[PDB]
Amino acid sequence: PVIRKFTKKNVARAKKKYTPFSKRFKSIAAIPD
DNA sequence: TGGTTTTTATATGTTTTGTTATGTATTGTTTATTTTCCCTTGACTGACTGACTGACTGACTGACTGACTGACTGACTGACTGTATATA
Repeated sequence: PVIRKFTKKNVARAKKKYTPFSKRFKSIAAIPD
């Protein structure tokens, strides 16, 4: 029923992440080398 | 435990509105010069109206005039009173 007011389909979205490394150890002691 | 949905970050697209610099044309600024009729300056012109010359008829003193009024005085008529006259 809805209509998008303007289309982007030839987009090529890149599979790249927004979570930095700062948020996959969660502590100073929690980090490997 | 385990699969699914909802929101968000990044990335891009869309549209409206407002900012700044500029080159060309119009018009203003200053200064010098000539013409136009409005506004001062003034004698001429025409009616005006103050002092001087005429004048005109009502007011108070000159009392006047003349009839009338007021005191005096004699004339006269009525009331008072004596001389007189008559009778017992």
